[PDB]
Amino acid sequence: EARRAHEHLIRLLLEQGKCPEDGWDESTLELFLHELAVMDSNNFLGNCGVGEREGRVASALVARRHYRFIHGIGRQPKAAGSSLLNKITNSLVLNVIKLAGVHSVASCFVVPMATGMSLTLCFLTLRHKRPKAKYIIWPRIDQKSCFKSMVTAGFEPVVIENVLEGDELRTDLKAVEAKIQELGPEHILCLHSTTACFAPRVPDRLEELAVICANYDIPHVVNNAYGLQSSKCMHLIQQGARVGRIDAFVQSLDKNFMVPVGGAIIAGFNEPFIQDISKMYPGRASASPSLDVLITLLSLGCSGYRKLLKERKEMFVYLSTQLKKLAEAHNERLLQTPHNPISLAMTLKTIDGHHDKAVTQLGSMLFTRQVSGARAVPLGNVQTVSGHTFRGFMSHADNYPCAYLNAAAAIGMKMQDVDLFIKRLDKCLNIVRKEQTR
Amino acid sequence: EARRAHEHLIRLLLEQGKCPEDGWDESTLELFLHELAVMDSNNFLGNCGVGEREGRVASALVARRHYRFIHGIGRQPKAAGSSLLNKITNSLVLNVIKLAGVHSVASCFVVPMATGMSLTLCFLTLRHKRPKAKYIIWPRIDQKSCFKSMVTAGFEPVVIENVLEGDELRTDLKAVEAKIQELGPEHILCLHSTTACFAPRVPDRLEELAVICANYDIPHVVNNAYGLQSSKCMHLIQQGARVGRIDAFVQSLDKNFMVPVGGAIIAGFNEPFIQDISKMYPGRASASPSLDVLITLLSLGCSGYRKLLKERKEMFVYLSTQLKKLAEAHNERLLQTPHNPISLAMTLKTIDGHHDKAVTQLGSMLFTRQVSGARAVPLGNVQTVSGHTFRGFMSHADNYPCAYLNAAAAIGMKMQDVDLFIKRLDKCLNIVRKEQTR
Amino acid sequence: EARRAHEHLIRLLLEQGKCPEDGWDESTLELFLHELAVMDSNNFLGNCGVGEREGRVASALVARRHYRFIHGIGRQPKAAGSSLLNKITNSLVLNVIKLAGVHSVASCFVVPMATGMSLTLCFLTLRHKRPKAKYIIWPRIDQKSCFKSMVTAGFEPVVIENVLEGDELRTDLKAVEAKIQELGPEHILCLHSTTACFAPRVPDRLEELAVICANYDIPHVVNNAYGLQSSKCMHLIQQGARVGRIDAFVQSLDKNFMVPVGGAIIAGFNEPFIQDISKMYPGRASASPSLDVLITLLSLGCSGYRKLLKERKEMFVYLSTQLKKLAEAHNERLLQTPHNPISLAMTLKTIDGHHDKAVTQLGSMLFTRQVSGARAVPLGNVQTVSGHTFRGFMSHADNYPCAYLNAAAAIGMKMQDVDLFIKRLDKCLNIVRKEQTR
Amino acid sequence: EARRAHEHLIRLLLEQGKCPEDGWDESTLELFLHELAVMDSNNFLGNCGVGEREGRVASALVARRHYRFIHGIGRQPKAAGSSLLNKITNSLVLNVIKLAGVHSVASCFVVPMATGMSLTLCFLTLRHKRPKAKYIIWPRIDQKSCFKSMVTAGFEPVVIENVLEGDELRTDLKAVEAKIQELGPEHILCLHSTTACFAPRVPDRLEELAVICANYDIPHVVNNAYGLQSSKCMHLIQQGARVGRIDAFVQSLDKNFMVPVGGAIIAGFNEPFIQDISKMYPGRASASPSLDVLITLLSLGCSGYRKLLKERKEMFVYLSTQLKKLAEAHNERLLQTPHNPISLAMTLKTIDGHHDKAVTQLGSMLFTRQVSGARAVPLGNVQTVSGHTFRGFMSHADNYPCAYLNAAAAIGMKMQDVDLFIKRLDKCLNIVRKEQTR
Ligand SMILES: [Cl-]
Ligand SMILES: [Cl-]
Ligand SMILES: [Cl-]
Ligand SMILES: [Cl-]
Repeated sequence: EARRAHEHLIRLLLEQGKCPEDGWDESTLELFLHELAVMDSNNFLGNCGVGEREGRVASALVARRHYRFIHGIGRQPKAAGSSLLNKITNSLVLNVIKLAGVHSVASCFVVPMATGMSLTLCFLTLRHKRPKAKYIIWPRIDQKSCFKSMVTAGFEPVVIENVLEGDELRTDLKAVEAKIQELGPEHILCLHSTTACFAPRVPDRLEELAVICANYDIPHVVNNAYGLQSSKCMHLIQQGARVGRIDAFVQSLDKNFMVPVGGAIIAGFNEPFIQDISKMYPGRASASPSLDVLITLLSLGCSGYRKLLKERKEMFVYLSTQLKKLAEAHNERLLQTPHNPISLAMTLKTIDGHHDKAVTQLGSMLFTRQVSGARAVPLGNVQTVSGHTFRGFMSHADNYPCAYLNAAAAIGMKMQDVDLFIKRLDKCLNIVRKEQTR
Repeated sequence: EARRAHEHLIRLLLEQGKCPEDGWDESTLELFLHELAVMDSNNFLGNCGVGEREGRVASALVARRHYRFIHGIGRQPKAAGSSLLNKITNSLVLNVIKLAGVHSVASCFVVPMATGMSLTLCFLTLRHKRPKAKYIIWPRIDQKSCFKSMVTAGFEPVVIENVLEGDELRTDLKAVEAKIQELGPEHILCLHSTTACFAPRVPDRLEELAVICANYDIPHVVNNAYGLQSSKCMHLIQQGARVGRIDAFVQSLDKNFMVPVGGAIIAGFNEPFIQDISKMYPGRASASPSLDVLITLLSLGCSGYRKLLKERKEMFVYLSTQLKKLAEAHNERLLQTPHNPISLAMTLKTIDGHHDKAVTQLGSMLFTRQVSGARAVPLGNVQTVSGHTFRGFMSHADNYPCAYLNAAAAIGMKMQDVDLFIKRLDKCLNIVRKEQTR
Repeated sequence: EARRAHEHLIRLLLEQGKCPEDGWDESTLELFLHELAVMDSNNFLGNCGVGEREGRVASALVARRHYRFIHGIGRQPKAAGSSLLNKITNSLVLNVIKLAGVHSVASCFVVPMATGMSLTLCFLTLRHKRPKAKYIIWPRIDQKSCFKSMVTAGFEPVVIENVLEGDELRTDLKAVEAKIQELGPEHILCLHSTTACFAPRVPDRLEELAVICANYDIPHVVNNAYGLQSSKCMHLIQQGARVGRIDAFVQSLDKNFMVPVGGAIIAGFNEPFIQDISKMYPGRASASPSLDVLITLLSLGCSGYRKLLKERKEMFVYLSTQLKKLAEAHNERLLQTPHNPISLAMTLKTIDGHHDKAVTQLGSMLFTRQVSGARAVPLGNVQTVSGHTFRGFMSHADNYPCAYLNAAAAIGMKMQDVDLFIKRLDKCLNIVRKEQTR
Repeated sequence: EARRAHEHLIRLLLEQGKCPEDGWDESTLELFLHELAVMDSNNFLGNCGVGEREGRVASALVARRHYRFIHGIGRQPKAAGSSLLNKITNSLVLNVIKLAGVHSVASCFVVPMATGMSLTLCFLTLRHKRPKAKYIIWPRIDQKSCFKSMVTAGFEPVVIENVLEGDELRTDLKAVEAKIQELGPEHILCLHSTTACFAPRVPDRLEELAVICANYDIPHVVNNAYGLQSSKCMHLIQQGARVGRIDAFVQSLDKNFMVPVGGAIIAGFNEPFIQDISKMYPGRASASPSLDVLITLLSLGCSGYRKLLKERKEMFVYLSTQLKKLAEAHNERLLQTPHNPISLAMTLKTIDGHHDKAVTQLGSMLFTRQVSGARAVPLGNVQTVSGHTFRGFMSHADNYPCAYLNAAAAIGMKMQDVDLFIKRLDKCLNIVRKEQTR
């Protein structure tokens, strides 16, 4: 019987909480969602509501687009279907974290805030654990949201400059320890490290930082914003947890799962602590990020997600081979950034140094040609963000040797993304050089 | 011409940013949304994306249900359509705040966090303005999210007990000032007052608190979670701003606009300050709450929203008349709470005092009968929430004179909500009394 | 339990096949549709298809918009869900025919052809019953589809001119009988009469025609295209069946049920005959009309449909009162057409007779002003349709005394339809008269 | 600019009426559909409607699922958007007919009836051209809809038995001519031939029939129900038109385009004649089939459709290779039917002849195992359909030599359709043989 086959799939999901190997048909998915929504009190046929939060909906377009899930999520029930939705979604995500390369993950939850505010929530929770602490030690990465996250939480970021090793910018482990000793471990809220990042920065030395955190008894929060899509980044987290201390790692829903911006996952190795972060959240929250990742994971299944991850690696190879060929044809080179598995950079030395803002102009030319996501990084940008002045802003160092153009192979990239980029970049560079050579 | 008529409506919205008097047809609305989405780079036909946040979507169900808005909202652009969506939505909401009764509002923004976290954001911003402050003075209201909001922000709530005046619980203005003097104004982050609330508590004495805040130079943040739907609550805020100091007022999207849980509006009278709160938010955020309230307001228009507000007042009268008749028929009474325009309470003295947990049982019986939102409040509940032990928890006082049942006429209530509630309550009370009388 | 309440509604529908008194919520409706679609083989999870009609769908937009019903309808099964959909829909429609005023209806079915082709199907079936017959006797009504229906079926229409009685055009019963006698009853395929029609024609004298058909042993097919919405029209059919012979009556889905054009209902009093018409249909047919009327009737319920019918009568009174006031203010009059319960006409004598095509111009002016559905009927139109030349075409007579403007109160009409029409008509008439009076 | 790129695609479609080489994004498609719907009067913001067919819609679910196209299609305008929809759709389909292999097609139109009723419409039109004719000469194919089509139209089918040539059943050209001479050409309405059909019948000898029709001056209507997906079938039609007479060819929308059952395309080589068939249709008709094929073709583009056609050929090879291997492993054989490009048959001699209804049982076993579309054809079925008794019904001959199982590779078939079929068939045959061998 037709209906029993759908029931079987739904039952296997409910009982184990695991991502199905193969993706569900849309029919099964919508049957499931409609069944869950029926469980929420706002949807009961016999319901009468006499409170201030009844999940009433004025617009049919709004009700429908959300599959009639109106009550949001929490951490007798007013929304039994939404609670089941939350629980299942968190189970699927824990599973996917394991699939992605952190097999020893203990606990996780979706929070419908993006990664910056999600990091803030971790810091807000740590405040109560460490009431003496005022500082967050942070290996520099020129991205405003993660920097702000510390200031928003009410802490003083201690910016640790990176080391130039060949073309790569890497964790200055000695500088990290020197600041710990200077300021006093009891005065440090946590170390706040970062995995996936713009080349030529690479993921932080998490093994070594984890040892430092263990030894000094300082919490360690990892900004894994877009590292979940990378088995290399995820292995770093796993290894870090094996050899030292990692208290939480945070990742974007949109960047790793191809869903709208708005949600993140907070995960860790100590269940009581991760639950403490969740409990620190005041009030109900949007169910929309959770619904998006639930639909996506059930539709892809383990196989579909694994396929995307494999395809990302394949596209990274393709982008790298194509960008290196282009670069060399224009007497540039691909920066040597073997430790960055997602992001890469070619030099822009041939257009830089003419005192004409050509590097910045190139970024603009790419944008006008409907290339999104490229970063043309010039030398000497100065920018002040929330009390800190960054010299060499965009380059994660005060004195990076050259200007460069940064592109990345993130999950969902297609051959046409690479091919169009290369075609357009070639044209733009030819235009700039023509203009510069009279 | 057909198309020009739609264009006219869209143009009038874009140019002025005001809520249309009469609601748009769905056709016009969807034309508009499709046009905005086209403006976002992820939707360009000629786009190639080479970054880590390209707004790629794996599931067609996810893409469609969000009208192809994937990039989220912020405070060259990657998402021009989403930015316009954000700007328009905030304009419409400012307009509606004026319509609702705070005509002098200067600035506001939708934040896709619910009201508890939105209050936290206000507190997080005030930390930087007042680095010496550790305390938040807070007239007691037994609701976990707003209490937590203070603790989550990293501040110590100073719980001010309420005064019993007749049947009402009201602001203890003398106790508020005594704590200000005891602790020192410079040590107070803000006063955190509350408008709409469970009867028999009533909205705080905002005029008087505003004078206190002005005189002591202490910020004043108003928890207006579900007060926007009440012209009486909104007038209180307006008057408060006229006679003293109010720095921010926060309201729920779901409770005042009949949309899913997940978003709130932060509003105030000083544009630089409100903008400072917005700037304190790290990173991009979900566009989903904004889209929901945009669809809702364009669909209702000013007239449709005004109608809902009028209907709410009419339903409050109906609920009050019906509940008083029921109460008196069971030898109970309607508590005299004229200062609460949304929430009301009947006594439960006839079932209380038998040492059998009958009051709590009644709440359970109502819930099992698909009555949502009623609160059966017994005497003597003790609960500890985030470091504070509340005696008489649920009753907003240690020693409220009697047990009671609390129901409310919130926006969107229907006659059947009242009628079914009354029918079911009558039956439940008859059952309990039968059991108690052997 | 929430789910059981939905099940109860679905079970009551499946067991009895009756229209629910009150309309279902959308949630219940979509649960039901999803459950039915699951029953169709194209939707089985374990299905493999090795035939030429597997219900495969290339576009997700197409699959979704049809609720995954792909197999169409017929009169072991490949589409058990679609067959149930067909059966239920026909049951609901039979019920509604009774509600609408033909209580003695025996059998009916939805056919996804519009009313003209549906009449053709009746004629095609009668051919086999009456192989000697070549003629269809037809009281004139100037509407191309019903006229064509006879020619398309391969029969010769015998056009019976109407009688002028006061302002009304009515059935010429003597002319009908004279043609029967002249041509011979055995040579007449059927009499083809019409109920709802453009004023000042009125519904045919069905009682008297039914007696004629009974006495001469000639089938009687009633064109009830838009009469189902009228209890007066429906009573005429009922009475006709009581006092004489009516073999089939046909009505539009779109005109009586506010759904897209495309379907009709064939109904009658002799089940074997109505089933013979259904059996005459070759092959599978679209399920889309049936799905539309099923969704509509379940959503309205008996109460919602009854309400629309009552509202139509109320709007007819309003349109008549408003149009008479307008007419008289312009020195015109409302034609006296008490026997037409839907359609009415005001005279246009004041603009006619200037040899300037003013009547036709008025129709054009109304159309340019976004008035749809009005008919400005001039004198002296000659048009040939499928072998017959109609003099006075549009007026259902060769020599109707005056030009007129025809408007109607059909199901779903709103006060604004009347008010805008009246406002626009007033302006147009003033313009024409100004132009004509130099 | 983003919007201009969509406009470009829409403009190129409107100006030329051709299928885009590459498929449109959904965004472009929905923009286009919303724009067309805006053009229909029921959707005008300023519209007032005072007629009986205003396209009013009671249910939002119905309005939305049809993209607000309510007025249907025809052959001043009430539905300018629907008329454009009809015109464009017919243009795209003409284009696709050329792509599919009838390059010389002159005219075509979508009719929202399935293929049986569409053939009826052709016959109904021919009646008026040939008022003396009563007979339709028809090479036998055991399919009820196409047989009925002739009877429904009011004509007497003259069933021409097929010739056994090897394993194939083919057109008996001599028998066709003998009947023409016996009955008289002037008494023949048309020859009604068939292309795609169940093996071991093969497509009719259209070249030879076309010569016969030309020479005798008898119209020729081709039942191309599921031949459009086959370049071999389409070439036969093209060649037939080149060497003789073909007046119309009819094909299913669902079987060739992977859309819901309900529509067909009537096409031919003489524009006035094809237009005469269209003009014979009385009244408005559903727009739903046209919308489905429009969405499908714009979404696939020429490339996507070409790909499906290529994939069908590839799947036919796979099905044939797999079914032959299975058959031979069970001591059966694949019937030699090289002239049938879609349908194939393996023998069932090993289970036949035990007087136990095993062949029919096998069909039932396959059906119970969720194999759809297989046909287990036994010897000796007698069935009477609309006045004709077919001996050997299902086998297209009175005395086909053996029982067989018929499977087909139609458009949209997947490898899993073949693989599951083969796995299930193997099991079923093993079960039957076990039962038969005690
Ligand atoms: Cl990797
Ligand atoms: Cl109020
Ligand atoms: Cl009536
Ligand atoms: Cl082929």
